[PDB]
Amino acid sequence: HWGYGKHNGPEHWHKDFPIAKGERQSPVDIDTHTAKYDPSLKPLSVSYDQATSLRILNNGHAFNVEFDDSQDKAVLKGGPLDGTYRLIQFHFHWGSLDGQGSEHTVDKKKYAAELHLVHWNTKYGDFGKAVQQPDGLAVLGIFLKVGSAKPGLQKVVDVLDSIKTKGKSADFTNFDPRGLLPESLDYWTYPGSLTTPPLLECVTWIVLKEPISVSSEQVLKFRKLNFNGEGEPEELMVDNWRPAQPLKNRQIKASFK
Ligand SMILES: NS(=O)(=O)c1ccc(NCc2ccc(B(O)O)cc2)cc1
Ligand SMILES: NS(=O)(=O)c1ccc(NCc2ccc(B(O)O)cc2)cc1
Ligand SMILES: [Zn+2]
Repeated sequence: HWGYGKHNGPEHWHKDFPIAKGERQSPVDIDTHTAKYDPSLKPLSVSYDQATSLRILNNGHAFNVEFDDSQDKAVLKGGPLDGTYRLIQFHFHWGSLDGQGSEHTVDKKKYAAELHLVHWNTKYGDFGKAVQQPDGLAVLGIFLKVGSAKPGLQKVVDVLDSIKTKGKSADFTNFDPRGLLPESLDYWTYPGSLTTPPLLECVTWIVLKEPISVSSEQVLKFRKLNFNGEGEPEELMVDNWRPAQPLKNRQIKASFK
């Protein structure tokens, strides 16, 4: 019953998921002036050439584009990481208006949306085991601003009318997630959590500095999705973001000067 309404939204989550008030929760605000350049950080290595997308699912919170994670087909390495992390799914968080929607913020600025490419450390064997570990996941976060269309997003936008309501899924083969990346792979990183219940503290966050641009029309189509199931009262899927959480005993690291 958690969600994003007044009665079940982020300020309520702690009642069922007490780690919501934990020591390494996400998202956070990234203060660009107080992030520390870390010369030990390596370039990201994003290897998505053999990615195999399978399906797109409206899960009642967002939509997930799911991948075949039974082999190292689409992996993230390098950066702050000391293992190989398989891509399992990506999804977005977005607003009702262009002035909100991102989870992370930058000098307190919200973006219109945020893309999360979710990867799990292969040494743990499955995603469910990985989320139990302090280094189980690596989530690659990418901000979306509204301006020119993102060509590589359009295939996603166009299928959304077929997964309008909670529990719908559709085929989604042969999608190339490389078309969602910005040019630069400069990033910030810090230890954090899942941003939805169960809010587990298992994520090495890697947030790219350079946003991608999407069109107003693309993000308008995100906002036509529904949180509800078919045959239930229509609740638009908008404002499915958790606000910034206390930084606590963390300093964010920058890959760039
Ligand atoms: N956030 S949580 O602690 O898991 C939680 C919060 C609320 C509830 N139940 C009450 C509730 C559930 C859903 C909605 B709604 O607008 O769709 C409103 C009220 C159940 C669990
Ligand atoms: N928004 S986010 O921090 O990227 C993010 C939030 C939640 C999730 N996964 C949610 C979740 C957690 C555990 C299991 B399981 O199989 O035990 C399945 C799904 C994945 C990413
Ligand atoms: Zn997310």
